[PDB]
Amino acid sequence: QGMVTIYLPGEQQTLSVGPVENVAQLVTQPQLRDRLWWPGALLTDSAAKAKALKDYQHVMAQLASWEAEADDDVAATIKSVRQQLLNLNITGRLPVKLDPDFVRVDENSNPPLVGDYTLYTVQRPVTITLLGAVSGAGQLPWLAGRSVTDYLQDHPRLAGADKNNVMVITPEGETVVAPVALWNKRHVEPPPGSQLWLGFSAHVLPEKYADLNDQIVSVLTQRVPELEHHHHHH
Repeated sequence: QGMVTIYLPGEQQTLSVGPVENVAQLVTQPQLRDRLWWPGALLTDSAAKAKALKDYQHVMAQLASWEAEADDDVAATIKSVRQQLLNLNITGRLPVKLDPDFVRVDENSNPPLVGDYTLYTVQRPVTITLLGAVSGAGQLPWLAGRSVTDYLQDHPRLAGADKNNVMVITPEGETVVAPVALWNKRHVEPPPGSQLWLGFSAHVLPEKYADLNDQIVSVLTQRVPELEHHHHHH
């Protein structure tokens, strides 16, 4: 059965839960259920971390190789994206839905827990994170009612940016496509703590790096930006 080490927000105190048989049992434990901000909670284990690290290093290596081969304007955009991604702390993340209030359909929607796990937690943020081929990347104040296109009014796009869409990645790791052109306009308001990823245009991406947007998104769905708490590294 599963043993879970829980890091409370700030990562300076832990709780221990287990043995637990499955996710539903974990999130309903009396010391957790009504205490944690579940959407931002991040469950992981050694295997998920190892895979995420491999995937991340692959993304960074592709970005470097492409940078060397690209036009100079595109290369400068790639360099910026690379720098935004350089200091991710890779934890991996299991794709389980933690919220106690979710309606679970199908037996497999309550995953068994076997072995050791780590649960990282955060409080609901008051910012969102903007990343990618966009100027002024970083944390932005979250504002009630503001759409993705509203946020982008103050963030010019960089050479080689996707002209059509932003990816919204919620704190749970779910992704929503957010149109940002006139022709495909669709109003989308990202919730507190989301990441907004603006990727590379299909036109600029060479075929050998075709999967690169999806690979980056997959990296981002496995991280919770606030966790980056570190003292002696960036």
